Amino acid sequence: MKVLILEDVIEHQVRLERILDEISKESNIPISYKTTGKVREFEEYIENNQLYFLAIDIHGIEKKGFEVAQLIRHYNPYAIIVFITSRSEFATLTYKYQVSALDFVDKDINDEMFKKRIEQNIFYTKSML
Amino acid sequence: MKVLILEDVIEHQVRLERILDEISKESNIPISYKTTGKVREFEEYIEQLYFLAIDIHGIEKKGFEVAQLIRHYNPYAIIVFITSRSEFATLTYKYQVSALDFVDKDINDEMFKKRIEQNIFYTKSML
Repeated sequence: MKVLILEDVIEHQVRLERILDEISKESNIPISYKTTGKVREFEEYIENNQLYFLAIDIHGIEKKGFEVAQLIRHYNPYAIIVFITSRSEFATLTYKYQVSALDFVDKDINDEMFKKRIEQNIFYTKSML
Repeated sequence: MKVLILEDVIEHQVRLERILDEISKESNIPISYKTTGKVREFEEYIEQLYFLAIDIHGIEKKGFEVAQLIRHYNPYAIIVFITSRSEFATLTYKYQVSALDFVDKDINDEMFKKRIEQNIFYTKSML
């Protein structure tokens, strides 16, 4: 498959990339990802699908991932959005921005369930193909 | 655009109902719909829209596993939850269901009516 990631924090964007390599190899299914913390570069991958891992509080701007999530939802209606953030209280807010948020996963949690809740977000996708 | 409603409660399945007609008229939009209180015949309608309740008939978390069914047969679809269960809002993510909204039903008819327009106008924009 192929994954698009929006994380401007390296520590937080390298934690994920390790999880994805574990899962792909543990599950024996390929995975390719692109990663950035540059919004306009991210949109270059939509300007000219399918699984999207988005952070929210980006570059001093909280609720930025929400904004880009709308943008993605515009270009691809049936795209998959997964929210990853340290901002707990945004679990409610995903509805406001009218995004079909498959998942909203907190990052301030133990490494073990962390890797698990991602497999779900991928078992979902393979099934959807 | 057709609408599918899943509410077991009469005084609540008509609150939303009349709103649909208003909007349908107020914004001049054709809105067709069929509503039921039982899950079993809801499946017939499948196997645009969904307004599933959750704590359906004495058993909570039911509307969740129904939307999960809709999602399998209809991945394309738009799903809206409407409950008094204001603590299930964080749950929707768990049931692998990409819902559009989650409406705490126990709100005033002013704000309540508003909230439904978003979903309808969303669909309107999505077609």
